[PDB]
Amino acid sequence: SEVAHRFKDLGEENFKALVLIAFAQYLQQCPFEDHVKLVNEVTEFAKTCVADESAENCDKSLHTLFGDKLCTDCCAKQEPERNECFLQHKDDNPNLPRLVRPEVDVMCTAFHDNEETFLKKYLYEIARRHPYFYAPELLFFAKRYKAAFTECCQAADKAACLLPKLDELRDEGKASSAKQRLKCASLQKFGERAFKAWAVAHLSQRFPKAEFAEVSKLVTDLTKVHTECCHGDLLECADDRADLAKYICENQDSISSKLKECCEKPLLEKSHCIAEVENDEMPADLPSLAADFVESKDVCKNYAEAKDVFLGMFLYEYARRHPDYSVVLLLRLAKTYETTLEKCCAAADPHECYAKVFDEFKPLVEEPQNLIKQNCELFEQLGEYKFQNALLVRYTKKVPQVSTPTLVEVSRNLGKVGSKCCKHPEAKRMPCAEDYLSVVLNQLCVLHEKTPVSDRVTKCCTESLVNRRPCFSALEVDETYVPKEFNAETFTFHADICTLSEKERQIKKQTALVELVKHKPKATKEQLKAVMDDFAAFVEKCCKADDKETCFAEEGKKLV
Ligand SMILES: N[C@@H](Cc1cc(I)c(Oc2cc(I)c(O)c(I)c2)c(I)c1)C(=O)O
Ligand SMILES: N[C@@H](Cc1cc(I)c(Oc2cc(I)c(O)c(I)c2)c(I)c1)C(=O)O
Ligand SMILES: N[C@@H](Cc1cc(I)c(Oc2cc(I)c(O)c(I)c2)c(I)c1)C(=O)O
Ligand SMILES: N[C@@H](Cc1cc(I)c(Oc2cc(I)c(O)c(I)c2)c(I)c1)C(=O)O
Repeated sequence: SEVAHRFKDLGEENFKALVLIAFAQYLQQCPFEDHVKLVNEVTEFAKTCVADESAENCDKSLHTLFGDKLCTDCCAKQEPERNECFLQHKDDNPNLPRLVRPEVDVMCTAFHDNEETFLKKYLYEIARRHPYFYAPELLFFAKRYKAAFTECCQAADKAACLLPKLDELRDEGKASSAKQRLKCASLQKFGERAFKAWAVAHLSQRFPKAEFAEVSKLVTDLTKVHTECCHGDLLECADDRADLAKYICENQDSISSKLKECCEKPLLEKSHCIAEVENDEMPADLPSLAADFVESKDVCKNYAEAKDVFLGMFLYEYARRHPDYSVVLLLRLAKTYETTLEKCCAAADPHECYAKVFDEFKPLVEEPQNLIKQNCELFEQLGEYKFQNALLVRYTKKVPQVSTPTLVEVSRNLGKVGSKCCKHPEAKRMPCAEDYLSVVLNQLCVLHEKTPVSDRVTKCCTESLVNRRPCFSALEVDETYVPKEFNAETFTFHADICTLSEKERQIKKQTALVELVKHKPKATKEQLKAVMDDFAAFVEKCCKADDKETCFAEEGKKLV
């Protein structure tokens, strides 16, 4: 019995949580209460199978079981065409209501009145809004979330206790989700082989001391865990993750020095820890790379004889000695190495042909460096806000067809690269920046894929996972784009507009800025400022009240 197998390994609590998430991620619109039930029904059924492994229907597969329940066009199908359906219907941008937070005390009263339905609510909302969220990590969040309510709903200043914590959690959660989406997207759109090279590059950087054989073992298990969470097999994913978590800590020595701290803590805490671990120190006298990959005579022999291993070795070797290189950069290098061998080994004298292969990397290594240098200079200069506006303008000219909410969204996060990476030494900027940009550009890709409107986005997004950043960067202003006419509907007054926070204000102002650029593509940084200002002055004036609605309306109609 598979149900019981999992129930036994994860325990009832985690099992009930994981199953809830599984349902919330498959049916994002359904009411909270409805899901809960299904869980209860399913959780009980497992218990019986735990009792009688031979009980009725305990021989079923988790997908069949869960699917059937969910069905009480997708349902009218059968396994596995039926499950592929639910996956295929996950909405990365559901039309769900805003999930704002009530009044501190209002929540607490609920956190107390009924504590289990409270957390189930948490796991429920997050899961439905992020159908790809990493189940395990979400449990970790669930705890940290409950903690806050247990240490803040009982103290002097609570809204000054809780809130600050609730902030940091939504941010970490958003980063987590964005991170897992890249992983699922990597797998689904480019295959596991693409994901494996990627993970190989990442672990070789975090574990330079580790042996290639060890890193491979980790990547294989790691590939299995993510395929599962990405494909809905949450229960098995949580199970398999814990095994790996346990494995890593046991062989901790032959892997990384930084795992020591991680291993002492509880399951969830130590898994999150490993997931966040910093690069171990890099071994000293390491044999030059050229020796085995350029100078050797067996280069072509090994390529033919075992390309997959040989190339994996190349990635592993290069990555481990270059923590100063973004993983996508290394992947390009690996790709270049292969192309060069693909041609060279057919050539007359292979040794001469692939002899200067390191030469061809130089260009590929400098490109990311200069760019990172440039925007960090620009950042020290403009600051987060003014920086995002620079990007916002830049990217709206590249892909005008893309809707405003998304352009503002993506540009904002592209702007956070600066505050999140430039406060680092050269040696640690590229991996920070370029690998962070991969996450943000993937948000664009997945959000744009639900209703494509720009071939330029689609081409860059689908052509290669590794060239995305170069692809977007290289993009010139879309000239075929026809200016969006003026539509006052965008700025229709709304009471809330005058009583906005600094964050909310900037988003309105940035929305305005995109709408402006979309309307006058050929504007100047200067003439854009002018317009933004007059408008800013207008809104500020009209907010200084009297009859607000009239000023905005009266004076607005005048501007329009
Ligand atoms: N920028 C990437 C780099 C990165 C990728 C992987 I693959 C990885 O290995 C794990 C192991 C476990 I256990 C997890 O639960 C997770 I998530 C990732 C680690 I460490 C770092 C990221 O941080 O995603
Ligand atoms: N004033 C600078 C020009 C400059 C403007 C921007 I806006 C910028 O920021 C990005 C960030 C990303 I991410 C891209 O993909 C791209 I293209 C540009 C950078 I770096 C440089 C000079 O003259 O030196
Ligand atoms: N219709 C929206 C409300 C809304 C009104 C205005 I007027 C507006 O325009 C600006 C322009 C600048 I420049 C600012 O600094 C600010 I604040 C607002 C925007 I964007 C949105 C709703 O229904 O929610
Ligand atoms: N009189 C013109 C219409 C027009 C109205 C406005 I108000 C305006 O100014 C802004 C400012 C911001 I900020 C925006 O995001 C946008 I869109 C337009 C511009 I330029 C032109 C005609 O019909 O010929």
